[PDB]
Amino acid sequence: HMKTQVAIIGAGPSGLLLGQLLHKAGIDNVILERQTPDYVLGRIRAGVLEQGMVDLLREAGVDRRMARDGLVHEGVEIAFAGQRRRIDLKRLSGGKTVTVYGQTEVTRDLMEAREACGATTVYQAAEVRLHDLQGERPYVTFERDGERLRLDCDYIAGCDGFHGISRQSIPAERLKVFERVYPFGWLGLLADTPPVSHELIYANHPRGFALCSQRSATRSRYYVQVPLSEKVEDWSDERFWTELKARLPSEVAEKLVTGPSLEKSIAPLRSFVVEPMQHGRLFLAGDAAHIVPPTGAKGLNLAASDVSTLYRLLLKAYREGRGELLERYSAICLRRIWKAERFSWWMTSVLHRFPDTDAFSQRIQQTELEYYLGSEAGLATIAENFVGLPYEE
Amino acid sequence: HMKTQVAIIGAGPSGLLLGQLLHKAGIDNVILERQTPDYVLGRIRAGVLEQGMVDLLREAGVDRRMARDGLVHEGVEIAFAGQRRRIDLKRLSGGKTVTVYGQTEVTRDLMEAREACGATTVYQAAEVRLHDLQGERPYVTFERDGERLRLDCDYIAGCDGFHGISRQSIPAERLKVFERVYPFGWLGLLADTPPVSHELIYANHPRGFALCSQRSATRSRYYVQVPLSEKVEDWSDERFWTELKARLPSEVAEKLVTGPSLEKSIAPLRSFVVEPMQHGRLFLAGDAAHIVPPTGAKGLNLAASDVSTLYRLLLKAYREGRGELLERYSAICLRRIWKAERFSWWMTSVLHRFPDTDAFSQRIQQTELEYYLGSEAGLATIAENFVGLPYEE
Ligand SMILES: Cc1cc2nc3c(=O)[nH]c(=O)nc-3n(C[C@H](O)[C@H](O)[C@H](O)COP(=O)(O)OP(=O)(O)OC[C@H]3O[C@@H](n4cnc5c(N)ncnc54)[C@H](O)[C@@H]3O)c2cc1C
Ligand SMILES: Cc1cc2nc3c(=O)[nH]c(=O)nc-3n(C[C@H](O)[C@H](O)[C@H](O)COP(=O)(O)OP(=O)(O)OC[C@H]3O[C@@H](n4cnc5c(N)ncnc54)[C@H](O)[C@@H]3O)c2cc1C
Ligand SMILES: [Br-]
Ligand SMILES: [Br-]
Ligand SMILES: [Br-]
Ligand SMILES: [Br-]
Repeated sequence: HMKTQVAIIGAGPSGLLLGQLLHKAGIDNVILERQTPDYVLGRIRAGVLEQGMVDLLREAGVDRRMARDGLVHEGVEIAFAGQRRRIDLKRLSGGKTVTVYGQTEVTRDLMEAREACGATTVYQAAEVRLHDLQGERPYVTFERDGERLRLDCDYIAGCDGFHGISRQSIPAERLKVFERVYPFGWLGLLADTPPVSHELIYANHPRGFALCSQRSATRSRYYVQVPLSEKVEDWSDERFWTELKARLPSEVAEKLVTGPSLEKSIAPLRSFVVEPMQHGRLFLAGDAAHIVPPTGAKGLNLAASDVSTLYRLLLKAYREGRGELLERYSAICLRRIWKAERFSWWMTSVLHRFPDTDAFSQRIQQTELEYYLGSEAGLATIAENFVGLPYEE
Repeated sequence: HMKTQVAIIGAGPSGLLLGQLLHKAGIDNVILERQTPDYVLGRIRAGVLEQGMVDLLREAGVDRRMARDGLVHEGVEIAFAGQRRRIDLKRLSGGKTVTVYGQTEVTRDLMEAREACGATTVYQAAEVRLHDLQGERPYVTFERDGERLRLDCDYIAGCDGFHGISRQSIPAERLKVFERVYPFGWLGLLADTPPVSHELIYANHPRGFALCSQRSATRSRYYVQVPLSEKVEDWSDERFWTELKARLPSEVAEKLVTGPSLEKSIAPLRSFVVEPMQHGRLFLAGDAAHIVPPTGAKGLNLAASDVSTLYRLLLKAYREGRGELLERYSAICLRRIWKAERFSWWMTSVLHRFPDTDAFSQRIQQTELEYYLGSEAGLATIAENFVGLPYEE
């Protein structure tokens, strides 16, 4: 059998960041990933990092490229009802910012650091199964070139995202699920074009939501809301750019640099929370435990807060012999998760066009934007949520 | 024919306050009321006045009794999820308060002042009809002891509440209606008992909403949410008090002084806005134009802001010959109306038990309370809304 201290299922950002923090702390860990390295690196996903995530990447020793290439944002724009309003995040949050740096780059940075350090990752780990979670000697089985291997461990971190095995390794009756599926998705287009703005632009347009985001001075990420029936094959680059422009202020659409896509995909929008987030020696983190609609840019940032919490409780278990504190993992994480889920639901509700909206709902949506963007107190609630609420001790 | 400057339909608080402000300004006005004086005075309704309304009553010359008998509140309590949280309105609003003084007392105070001044009110004015609204010589017809009379005027103020004739005197195609009907009502009980708290208590309880309010040191007003099917005849005083106690913190229920009811009634909850709020020489004010669910305590307070605006535009029309400014009435009023409607909808949404709520909605409701009551910025948004946003110039 292989033997480690912490088995990690998934080499996405949750599992890589947990693994790097544990490795540097001298806690033995093994990542098992079903896909190949290139497959994982193909996923586009996050653009917007909270300071908590930036700081955890620095703590993991992986922040050199982010420090050169990351973009610090002090504000964000909401466009609605023919108005353009800047939220001064840095003023209204009491001096906090967010950092733009692609999830593909964070993942690459972690993968290069894990390889450099000589820590253990098994890619193409097929048919992962989890065993004996309520014992002192849990273990993982998997297949590698069709040979069945066993990994003995003390603890398992389920970092295997929404359709991982880890959440399905807990008896359903021990969990409560809280879910909302939104009646639209985001059509996303990544292009090697200069961004149309130095800051993000969220647009609530009568034709539907649009977002102007970015990865660098030379790479942009745009989205438009589409119905759930839509197929990415029916959206040429040309059709995408024409619809995006239709949804933006004419002075923004006029200056937009267009170009052929590097990636196009439709992402469903979902809110999902499980409670609790652990079972015996198994702890769930990131998308294995919870999903947010991307309007709030919180999923990778909540994976970061889960991993930080699990990392600090594991430090207590191994360095101080205080393994009983791991009982608190779910309660700590879920306080932060629910407030980020609330903010993500609010952003989704106020910025999108919903089918079968009545006249009162339309006016309430517009009034929500008018009040929140016209009040110092309202603007402060958006800013503190956008930069992220503090990590709990 | 009778002849006046401003015909006022309705001797509720909107029409009485407008009439008293105009009378004192030397603008001739006549109130036509379908009901008798005692009928109007029988309605219990509002407890909570914004400073804007307190100040308009002082401006109308009617504030002596309110000044002796009104109670100034600096805070309010929200009870939810076994927690009790005080909102410090005075701190968080930058020093504003609200005043508790019953609508029956405001109405009585205005009626006594109008009688003392010898201004014109016709009670039991039957079959009010409005004529020639797009001319220079609009008029009103009505019946008094079965005789049909005519009142000539320059302008008509429709202050005749939700089922008045005035909103039905405008062609439907000239109006847009924004409505929401909530799937519950408030069972209210007024009693000559000392209030259980010096401040209001809003309770979100698993059995449903409850509110502890007051009229004086010796008179209290309590509410519980009931389904729309409920009949006031099935709710004895005893049944009311038992359910109210079931919905309150045990330390509050233990100290509650109960007693026989002075009034019990079930009020439906509705959000309603018409746009615009005028047609030719006809201006709608208060419940004739808009309704809010009482969770926000805004209906009488928005009648006050409509009347203030109409009064100031009428001063410009008569004193300065600037009648064209009356064109702005609806736009001014509707900015304030929509933000109060938004806050009333929010309070209603976060404090009540809704039928057929799913698990995500229940957790989002609880998280909304946790976030808003645990953030300085969140608490500031509740406080500034509860005291009322500023009246527009
Ligand atoms: C359009 C979009 C935009 C977003 N923007 C942002 C943003 O700006 N900010 C933000 O904070 N978040 C954002 N997110 C959210 C963020 O990308 C996710 O929350 C993040 O990918 C979660 O990381 P994770 O490591 O928990 O899960 P994943 O990234 O899903 O990684 C899980 C890994 O587990 C592996 N795995 C699965 N099952 C098994 C198995 N049985 N055995 C072994 N391995 C397995 C998978 O192959 C995968 O590599 C966005 C997402 C989308 C789709
Ligand atoms: C349970 C409850 C609690 C509330 N609490 C508060 C609170 O704390 N704070 C707050 O701000 N508001 C509160 N309100 C709202 C407030 O009571 C109303 O907004 C207020 O009554 C509106 O005054 P109004 O003069 O516009 O209309 P009304 O009070 O309805 O007066 C209209 C008048 O017009 C007359 N009329 C009707 N039709 C005709 C006709 N055809 N011809 C002639 N006369 C006619 C009626 O008989 C009536 O006297 C509450 C209401 C309820 C039900
Ligand atoms: Br990316
Ligand atoms: Br997200
Ligand atoms: Br009253
Ligand atoms: Br009200």
